[PDB]
Amino acid sequence: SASKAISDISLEVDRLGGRVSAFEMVTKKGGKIAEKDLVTVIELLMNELIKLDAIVAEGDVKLQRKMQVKRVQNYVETLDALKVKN
Ligand SMILES: [Cl-]
Repeated sequence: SASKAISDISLEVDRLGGRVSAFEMVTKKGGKIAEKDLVTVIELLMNELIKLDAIVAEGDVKLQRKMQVKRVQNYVETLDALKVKN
């Protein structure tokens, strides 16, 4: 069930996105993020990217898969930018 299996990865991406948001706030408020934590989250996101680089769908479901892929790419992009700065 494509649509379902993606909405599932989507739930994990929601949670990982929350961690990204937490890292951003810490940084915004003058705090420091452990490099170890940045790598942990980036790598959990890459695992979701791998899971989504294998879900076959058609029609609007294919669009949902690409949207989740875009979400992950954006978060990794945000995390890479933070790592430079942490
Ligand atoms: Cl697809």
